[PDB]
Amino acid sequence: GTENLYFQSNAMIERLLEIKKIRADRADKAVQRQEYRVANVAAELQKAERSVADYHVWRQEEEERRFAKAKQQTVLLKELETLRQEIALLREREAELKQRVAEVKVTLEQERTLLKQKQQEALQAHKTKEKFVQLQQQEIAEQSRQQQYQEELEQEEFR
Repeated sequence: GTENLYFQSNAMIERLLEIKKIRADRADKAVQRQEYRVANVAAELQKAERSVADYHVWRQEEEERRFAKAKQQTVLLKELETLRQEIALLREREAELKQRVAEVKVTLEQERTLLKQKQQEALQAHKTKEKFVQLQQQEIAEQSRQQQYQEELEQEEFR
């Protein structure tokens, strides 16, 4: 009947601790999911690089074929310019492909940066959980120390 405040103290603490454990798990899971996002973007990067590498080879060839046709045929002006536009389009497509790689690389350093923040939060969530684990052990130590002292006095009610 008070100190029955230790029954409350300990329940408030257990519940707080449970909340902090829950926040720590959530923090860990946020990391795991973030590791997935990183791996996923890296895979996309890998594909994007493969695409430019491949395209680049055709683009060079396709461009040389068109310069050759234009040189080795005294072709008329608008065909000469249709060939120059084809080249432009071929090059724009490569530019788009190189742009995608750049964009994905930025995305990847951004995901890695977020992973880093998530890890920082997970670490803090864990430091906080442990802190509440200690508070709990202390609260139980006090309650325990209290309960013993009473008992040592109760012995003076018998022998």
